[PDB]
Amino acid sequence: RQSIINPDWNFEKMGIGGLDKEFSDIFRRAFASRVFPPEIVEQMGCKHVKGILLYGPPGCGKTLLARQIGKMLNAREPKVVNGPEILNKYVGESEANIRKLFADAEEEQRRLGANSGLHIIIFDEIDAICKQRGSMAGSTGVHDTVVNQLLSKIDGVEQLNNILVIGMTNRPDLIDEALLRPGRLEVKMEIGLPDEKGRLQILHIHTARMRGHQLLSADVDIKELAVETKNFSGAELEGLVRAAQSTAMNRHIKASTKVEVDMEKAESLQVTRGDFLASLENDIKPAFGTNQEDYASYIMNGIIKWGDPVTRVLDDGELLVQQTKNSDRTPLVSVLLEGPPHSGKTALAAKIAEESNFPFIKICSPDKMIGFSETAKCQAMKKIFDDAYKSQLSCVVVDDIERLLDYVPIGPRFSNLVLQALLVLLKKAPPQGRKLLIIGTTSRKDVLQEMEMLNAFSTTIHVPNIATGEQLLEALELLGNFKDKERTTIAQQVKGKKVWIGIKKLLMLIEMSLQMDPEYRVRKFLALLREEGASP
Amino acid sequence: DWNFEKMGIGGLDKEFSDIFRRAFASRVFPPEIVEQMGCKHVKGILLYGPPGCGKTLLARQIGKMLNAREPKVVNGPEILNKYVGESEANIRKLFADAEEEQRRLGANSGLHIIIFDEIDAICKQRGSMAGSTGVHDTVVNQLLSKIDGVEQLNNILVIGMTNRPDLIDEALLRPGRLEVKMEIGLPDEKGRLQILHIHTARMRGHQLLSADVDIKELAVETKNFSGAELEGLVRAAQSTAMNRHIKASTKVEVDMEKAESLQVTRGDFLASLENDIKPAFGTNQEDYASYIMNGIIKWGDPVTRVLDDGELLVQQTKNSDRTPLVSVLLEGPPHSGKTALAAKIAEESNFPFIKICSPDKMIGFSETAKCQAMKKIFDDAYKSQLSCVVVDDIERLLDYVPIGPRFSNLVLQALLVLLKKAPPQGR
Ligand SMILES: Nc1ncnc2c1ncn2[C@@H]1O[C@H](COP(=O)(O)OP(=O)(O)OP(=O)(O)O)[C@@H](O)[C@H]1O
Ligand SMILES: Nc1ncnc2c1ncn2[C@@H]1O[C@H](COP(=O)(O)OP(=O)(O)OP(=O)(O)O)[C@@H](O)[C@H]1O
Ligand SMILES: Nc1ncnc2c1ncn2[C@@H]1O[C@H](COP(=O)(O)OP(=O)(O)O)[C@@H](O)[C@H]1O
Ligand SMILES: Nc1ncnc2c1ncn2[C@@H]1O[C@H](COP(=O)(O)OP(=O)(O)O)[C@@H](O)[C@H]1O
Repeated sequence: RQSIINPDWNFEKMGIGGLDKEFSDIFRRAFASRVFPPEIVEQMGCKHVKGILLYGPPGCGKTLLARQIGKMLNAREPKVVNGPEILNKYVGESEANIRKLFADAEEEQRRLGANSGLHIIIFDEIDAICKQRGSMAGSTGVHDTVVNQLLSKIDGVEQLNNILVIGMTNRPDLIDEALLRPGRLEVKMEIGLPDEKGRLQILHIHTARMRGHQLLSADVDIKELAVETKNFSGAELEGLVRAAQSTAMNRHIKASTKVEVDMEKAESLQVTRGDFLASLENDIKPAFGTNQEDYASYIMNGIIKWGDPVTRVLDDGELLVQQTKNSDRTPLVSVLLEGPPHSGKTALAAKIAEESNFPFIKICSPDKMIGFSETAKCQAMKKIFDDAYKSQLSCVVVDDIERLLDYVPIGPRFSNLVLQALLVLLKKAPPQGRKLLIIGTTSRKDVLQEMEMLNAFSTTIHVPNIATGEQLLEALELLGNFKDKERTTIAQQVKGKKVWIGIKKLLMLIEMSLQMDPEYRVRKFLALLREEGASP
Repeated sequence: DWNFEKMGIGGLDKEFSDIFRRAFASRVFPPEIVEQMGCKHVKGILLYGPPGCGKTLLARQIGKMLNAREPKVVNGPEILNKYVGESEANIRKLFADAEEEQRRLGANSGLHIIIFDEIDAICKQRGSMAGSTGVHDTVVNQLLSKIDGVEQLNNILVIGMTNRPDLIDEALLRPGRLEVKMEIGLPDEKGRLQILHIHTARMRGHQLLSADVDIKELAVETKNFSGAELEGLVRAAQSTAMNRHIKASTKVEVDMEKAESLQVTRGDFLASLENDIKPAFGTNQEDYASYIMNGIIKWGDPVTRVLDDGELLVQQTKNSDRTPLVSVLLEGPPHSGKTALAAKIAEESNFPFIKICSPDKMIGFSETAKCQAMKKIFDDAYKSQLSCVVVDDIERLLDYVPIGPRFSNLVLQALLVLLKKAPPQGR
């Protein structure tokens, strides 16, 4: 008759946010049978469920759940096994340990029967103990014995209906098949990364005890914090809050002359939104996706509009991203950029990518696998593409294809594994209701034409060079160098002919020119420009 | 009674300030504001950086600074046994006292410290290393569960140190377990002055040092010189000086008469610099002697032109932004002298760090070895404000016997991608 739930409980009291569906689901397939009047359940001819598995990315609050589910229940305090703590040197004692503590339920069932209080067991990181049978061909084989002991103990000739087991892990692909099946560990559950609304919920939950004592300036607002915080885990948000508190407090302390803390400014303690922002940009750094630093490294000297082609390219990219965002017949898209060397394809790609405002971005550049072998490169590609599938919309910019695969003209000689890997990957649609964009760059179109790759890409874009005196003058004006008189003579000796050069080249030459004396700089520069004389 | 000058670690002010701010702040501010707050205290610190910056000294002194029980030390993989289920027992024994103190007092417990020298030795990425016995993965799991398990702790602080900050498993470096991670790098001129001041304090106290020696010259003349190496130098020169007085070849003898007055002069320091100490991230005079054999003679105009062009490029790299990387190629017919000249240019660039990579020290190697050596040299070069690296006879480094032709591609790819890699922003 006694209720299995504590008379005083609340879903807001436990303090978990953003996992409402998950909490609702388990209860539905778990506690639904233990609260209803027993009579129908006895007429029901049913056995309560035994076993639940929680698997997902690290530090995602997986454990918090176990703690507050143990606390919620109106039953005995559960038993916990902090990983592989049930190993003994003597022969036959691991099995005795694992069998012990599994028999209080047996005793109470054989005593009362059908009226015993629920028992609860916890097996943190089950993966240490339970592993593939026939694997781990090391010595003493104790693990293969213990797994069989467990299997039998939880389900066998003997029946038990008052025990609930819970296990958390980080590698759900290593557990024994049998264990994870009906009757044994059942209703497999997966904890995923949060959305922005979940981030807001977590931030509000963690920022409730400070607003309740007039400790926070009205300047700070949470919507921004939820916006900038991208690819963040609850632990990361808590750490950010802690760092903000620490830096705010530090202002009142004095060091290098022993420890001093004023008790006057103390009473006027306040935290600043700007302080939060500074801490966010300085110390905390997520480990899932890309960060502003990557873009700041790729697009070094920014972007300048020396002509209409750049605007045209940007417009085309905007149209592509909009289509992929809103289109539904075509869950996949791909665009190939082309241009002669030293045109700046990398920077334009990076910029269009950044402008998408997508959740999951990533940049796979050749200079992150120096000296590797073909297999390592393939596995890296596999992992990078694998991560994207677990989101809703994303864009990956593969750069320098003609390097990922090597096309030394001699021969020719080009690895073959990488090529096929890519040619396949670029036609594998993701799981249902998800969207991806694959932006590639190159500098040798004809070779790609020969390799029958040019028909896999959906479309193409062309990036030209600077090929007009007016454009060169505009670029020089924008940069702000060799101006005034200098500019006066340069325009004099250039407009009466045509030019052909890439922006990078121009930058290095301008630099070199300035490094000479101020009595002959223009001469130097103009002289150099002639040396680089060519045309299509 | 503690002060920052007493410790004697000079030149790491910013790092110490940040560590104090991030790890000893909530324990100093009055516990009333902490009660009204929910600032759960941090429980992880990691240190990494090239050898010779004394990561250990830091730890030793910071441990001393505390006033709540001496620390517990683990020396490398000390906690290991052959009986099953024993290393984990040793691991668990570490936290018993803290657990008991927390249970008995709760919020009125003192601080417990744990130090893990060469953490990498035992802690490593899971799922990769061949744990034939399996102790490594088991220990990793045990630590991960104990540090942050269902039960919560608030009075422990772990400091780890390692020169290889990649083999550490990612699961341990999330904000929950280990938050503050710091790099310790080479020192600057001011740091060198600070260190030299410290190491040579008692000596000044007892008038054992001649005024003939100056400290500013010592600081300037020594560049990219690891601090430890500064201490080493001081000690070596001192030893030389004090030996001068002893006169004994076969039968040991001490000339007390000459020992009445003892002082150290510049000459000892100069000799020690020339002969005794040899920096690693510094520059060495041997290579220049081994490459420019018969010197340089001006037999015609072209040489001056070439030298002038070289220094122009040097200037550009030293005094420009927007172009942190510049590369120049020299070529000519064979047996012409297109090797030494590059070394002369490098010696004239006056950069703190210079290095020459040749096929001479790789003969008989295989491809992977050649790629690894190149990567290592450039990785080491990446750690300084300025640098100058020479590659001699790219041809042989790739192998190109004309028949076929026949050459290795892996090396070519490597060198190619390499030449277009930005230095760590700022150098
Ligand atoms: N409008 C612009 N478009 C492109 N790049 C620009 C522009 N304005 C300035 N830049 C600078 O020019 C350079 C663009 O070329 P980048 O350095 O990315 O090499 P790349 O030519 O793409 O490389 P690769 O040789 O691998 O093809 C970057 O420094 C970028 O900051
Ligand atoms: N003015 C000079 N220019 C060049 N070399 C000089 C000059 N004066 C003397 N030498 C000597 O000439 C030799 C240069 O030989 P070096 O190894 O450069 O020839 P190389 O054929 O370019 O080399 P490698 O076969 O490695 O390419 C050295 O002994 C150097 O000291
Ligand atoms: N929904 C959530 N509500 C509150 N805190 C959360 C939530 N999700 C994650 N966290 C934070 O994550 C941390 C718990 O991580 P945990 O799940 O124990 O890591 P692991 O799964 O590796 O054991 C806590 O500090 C907590 O503040
Ligand atoms: N800032 C410093 N000031 C003075 N001496 C220093 C400083 N940093 C390091 N040292 C010296 O360098 C050496 C470092 O030794 P150790 O700590 O064992 O090195 P590591 O931990 O890097 O192997 C010691 O002689 C130490 O006194």
